[PDB]
Amino acid sequence: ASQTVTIPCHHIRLGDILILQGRPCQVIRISTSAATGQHRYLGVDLFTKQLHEESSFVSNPAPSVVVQTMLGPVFKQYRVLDMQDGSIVAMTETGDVKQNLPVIDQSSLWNRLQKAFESGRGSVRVLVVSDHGREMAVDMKVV
Repeated sequence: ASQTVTIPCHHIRLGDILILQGRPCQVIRISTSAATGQHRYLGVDLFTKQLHEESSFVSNPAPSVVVQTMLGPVFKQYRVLDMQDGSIVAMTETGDVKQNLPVIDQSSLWNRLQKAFESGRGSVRVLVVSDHGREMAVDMKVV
């Protein structure tokens, strides 16, 4: 399962990727539980596209400190060596080659990647989520 970071709930917005029920999910709705007052997150699984919901974790790490948090995935950043048929050849920081790295069909990433890739390949990075063995490019950056 994906490595994670803890995100304060005040810093979570629609479109952020959270772990919901153990699954990396794009947040599509943020609401407050009437029963508990806590934030509830409705999200779309990046891989399966199924809906998942999870409420915030309330913790009390110190006197008068009440924290509502969620987990987000730790993104990896890969270089793009080539693009072929909806997948890319990516390279990790240590030179490990991923031949068939899926690109998520989300927010026109493939077209944005293609565009950025045609006008300087070396500066194109993909942000990659790695869940339960599976990896996928879910965003891109230019260095």
